[PDB]
Amino acid sequence: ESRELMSAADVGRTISRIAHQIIEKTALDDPVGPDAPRVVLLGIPTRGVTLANRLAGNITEYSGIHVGHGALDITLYRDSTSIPAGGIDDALVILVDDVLYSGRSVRSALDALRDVGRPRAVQLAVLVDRGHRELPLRADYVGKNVPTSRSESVHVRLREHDGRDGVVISR
Amino acid sequence: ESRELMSAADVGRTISRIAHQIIEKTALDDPVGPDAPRVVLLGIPTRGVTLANRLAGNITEYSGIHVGHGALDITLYRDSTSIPAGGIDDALVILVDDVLYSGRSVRSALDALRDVGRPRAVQLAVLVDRGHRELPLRADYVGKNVPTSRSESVHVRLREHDGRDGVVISR
Amino acid sequence: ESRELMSAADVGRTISRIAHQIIEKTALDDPVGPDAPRVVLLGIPTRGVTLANRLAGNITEYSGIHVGHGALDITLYRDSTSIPAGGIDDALVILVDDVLYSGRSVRSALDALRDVGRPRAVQLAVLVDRGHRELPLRADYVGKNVPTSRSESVHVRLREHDGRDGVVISR
Amino acid sequence: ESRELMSAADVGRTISRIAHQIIEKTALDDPVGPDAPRVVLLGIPTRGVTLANRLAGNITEYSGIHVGHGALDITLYRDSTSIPAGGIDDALVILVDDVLYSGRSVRSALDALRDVGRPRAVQLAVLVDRGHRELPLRADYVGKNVPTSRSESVHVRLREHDGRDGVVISR
Amino acid sequence: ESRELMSAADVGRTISRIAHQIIEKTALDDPVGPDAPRVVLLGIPTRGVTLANRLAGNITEYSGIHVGHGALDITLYRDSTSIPAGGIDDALVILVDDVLYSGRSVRSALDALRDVGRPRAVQLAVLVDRGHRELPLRADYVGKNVPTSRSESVHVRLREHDGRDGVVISR
Amino acid sequence: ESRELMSAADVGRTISRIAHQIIEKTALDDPVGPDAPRVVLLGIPTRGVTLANRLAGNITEYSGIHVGHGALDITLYRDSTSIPAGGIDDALVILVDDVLYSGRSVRSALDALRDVGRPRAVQLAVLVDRGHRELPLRADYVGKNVPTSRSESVHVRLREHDGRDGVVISR
Ligand SMILES: O=c1[nH]cc(F)c(=O)[nH]1
Ligand SMILES: O=c1[nH]cc(F)c(=O)[nH]1
Ligand SMILES: O=c1[nH]cc(F)c(=O)[nH]1
Repeated sequence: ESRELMSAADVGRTISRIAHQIIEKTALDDPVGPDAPRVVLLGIPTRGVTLANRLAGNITEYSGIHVGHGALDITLYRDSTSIPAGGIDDALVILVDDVLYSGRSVRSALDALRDVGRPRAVQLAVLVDRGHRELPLRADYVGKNVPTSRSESVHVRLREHDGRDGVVISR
Repeated sequence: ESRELMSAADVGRTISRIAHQIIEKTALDDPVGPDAPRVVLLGIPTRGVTLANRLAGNITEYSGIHVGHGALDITLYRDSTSIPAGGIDDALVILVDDVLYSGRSVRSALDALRDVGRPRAVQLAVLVDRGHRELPLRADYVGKNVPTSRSESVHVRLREHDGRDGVVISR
Repeated sequence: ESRELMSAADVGRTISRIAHQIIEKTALDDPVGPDAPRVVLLGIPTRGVTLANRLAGNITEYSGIHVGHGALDITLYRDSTSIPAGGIDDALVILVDDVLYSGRSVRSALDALRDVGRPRAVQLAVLVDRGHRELPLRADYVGKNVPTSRSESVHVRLREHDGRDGVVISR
Repeated sequence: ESRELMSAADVGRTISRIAHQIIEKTALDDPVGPDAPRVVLLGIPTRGVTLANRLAGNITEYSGIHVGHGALDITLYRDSTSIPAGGIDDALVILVDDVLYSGRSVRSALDALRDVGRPRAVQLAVLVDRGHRELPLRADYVGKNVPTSRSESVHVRLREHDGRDGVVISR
Repeated sequence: ESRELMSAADVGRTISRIAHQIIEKTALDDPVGPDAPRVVLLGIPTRGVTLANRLAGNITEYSGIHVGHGALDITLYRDSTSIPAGGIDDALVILVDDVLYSGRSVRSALDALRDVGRPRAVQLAVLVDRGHRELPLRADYVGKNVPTSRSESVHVRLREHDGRDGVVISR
Repeated sequence: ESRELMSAADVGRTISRIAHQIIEKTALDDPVGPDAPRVVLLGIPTRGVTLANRLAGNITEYSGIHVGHGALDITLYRDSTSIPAGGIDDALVILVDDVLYSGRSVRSALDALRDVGRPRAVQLAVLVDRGHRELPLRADYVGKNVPTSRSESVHVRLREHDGRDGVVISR
């Protein structure tokens, strides 16, 4: 059994709001001072990459600033990577995924990240937080908090990846 | 120069509340069973270890449950560990520290923790969150959120370690 | 399904009786002379440790004597150890577990013990003997002899560990 | 001061009774089945070997079944081995010694035994238990329980080994 | 022969005095800082470790301060080590032994200690100074100065080790 | 700024007293022997060497005995050496320095010494002890104990090294 949690319009509005939170919180709009570092969005393959790419698109549309974005493979970090020109050294890296659950993927991403470089800081953006974290990891940007039973599943859908925008829950 | 954020009485009341939050959230009080894992408090040296010991004491006094507690040395995980007998495999491990700052100490603790065993989940408790995180790490239990400038310093004082309970800020 | 072998009151009366047997059999309350060894309780994780801790407490209450007690990790002795101050050399060590079955856990304890020191003697106390030994090992103190089939399971519950006292058998 | 605890006739009656206990308890004359494994008697050198050999003779005389028997050297297991064809894997091994005292020799046999194979279970048979065990080890078959002071000695004599059957105590 | 230098009551009163000297001299009661460093007691195996543990208990009882305490093996430093979590860097380490003689054991401890970390300072506490030093090493805390000949031996007894507290001299 | 702690006459009187203490304590003028080892003074470069040399002269003047004396370089022993004919094996070695402070130089000397030979024993003589030791090292001969703040400096002057005898303190 399945049900719609977010419509295509819902996801659009939320992704847009997330993009503006990012702009607000990083001030990427400003002349990048000493204490205001360049932003890089790295998505967790593969739908996380889709989300990071769209966020990058939105931010460019709203601010005129082109933020670097890529992908961070975590296959070899569980108990192809693509980094923008300029790397991540002393940058603000925003890890991006579609769903935050136990948090174990994000920890893998943190591990993977240090084989790449040394960011000034790392943030996390997700479309959905479905709870039941198993590590003290939290998203800095959350599209929607979706309370779930352990037996339920949350399914994020993005146009470029799955054919439609939407979020569905099933049991 | 210097000023008091928490009195000894403040620290006492706050620690007692955290202990009850832990009891509430883990339900260590009711008969264990399949769905309630044993809880282990691991402190980050040294005041985190002090705080962990006090929390364990408080928890036993309020619930009658003896929680395992120890210390997690993180020296070889930056830039001797003490785990209660029976280990931490499939336990709910709560990392304990006095101050949450950048979060890098907590990350080191997670790394050290992974060379020790495989917990069911890991939570984090701190007396003070002074902001300025550089990782997407957040405490599940927080004594007090203390806004600070980077130039300021937070000094937690615990009786078993410093002769008195209290939290002071300096510049 | 499930059935009760011992009520909480049962467990209390029995643990108290065991405590007094130990005191009687070791004469630990008498003025320790040259030829009368100090008693050390080492529990096998985890409920054996709970049981060892409670017994030590009981012994102090009934005799005023504080016996050293700790835990003996046997994980690397099958397929962190905690030894009280003064160690176990020339001591009378009482291994404590909740259930005696095949006896292999106890034999592992004997192996683990031999990497710790050389006691004068080793005894064994258990809450329940459910039979079916596969080694010539027997307990010196037994809470209750419970005949069981190979298909049954024995579940000991102790207050400090599980919130309640009791022993149940299931099939 | 010397004194006789058991006459030759005593030893004879007692060894014969043990043989029948073994036959009864292992049902070795019945068809070897899942819960009825082949029996192997291994004596501890050297008089234990004599006793194991006698028991095998008696068992054959009473049941017509020839049980495998040999010796288990424990020299390299303290603080020449001879195994019957078919080994001891999944067998019921009965360790045999003349006197059970501290229990340390038997523990050595247990250690020595696992460098030989994996028995289904291990039992222990001794002619005399003189008490004062220093380990939680007990014999499954005991010829005679002989109370002794720490200063007394128990001496087993078997004909094939010493020239007579008998048991003597000295101080 | 043998003779008593200190009674159990003597040892208790003296150990208590040492504990207060340590508290006074380190100002352990005051907040850990530059002029009051964190204290760690490291005992020399084996009775030195027990004594360190006893001192820690006393200090806790008198001051409420829980001092780290452990053991420093000096086997590999002549002609099992246990360090509390957080190590000894910039700590005040107090080496503890039962008897100071030639001073060679203490020097080995000093060597072993720098393979562990870099303390702010190192002090020494002993129950007995038996004279005859062969190095310019002296204890900062001394229980009793006992004049002895080269042919005499001093035997310290601690309850957790020997059942009683006491100091005897023999020839 | 500065003030005089010891006049040239003071230093002369003190150095003379130290020489006689050495003679008294080592009995170097007596017919040597098994339990009376030859004395060797080794100074720490450079003013310590001057003091050792002056002491040797005094001892010779007062006793007629010529003690071997030299220098012990400690440059390679932190964080030209000259050893008298006959070496230091089984000798009584007296390390000599002008000022004893933290004691870290003296420990280096003990380390430097083990690369030279094996003395029967090692003593230490200094003109001034200004306190603030960071190790359990003490001088066996002390010219003068000078209480000082950590912010002060102690300056020893010897004629052969600096043109005059004296001790001055500055802040
Ligand atoms: O049902 C799903 N399968 C795989 C996915 F990645 C997802 O989001 N949802
Ligand atoms: O007196 C004895 N000597 C040797 C033995 F093996 C024994 O059992 N008794
Ligand atoms: O300035 C100084 N030079 C050399 C010294 F030995 C001293 O004490 N002070």
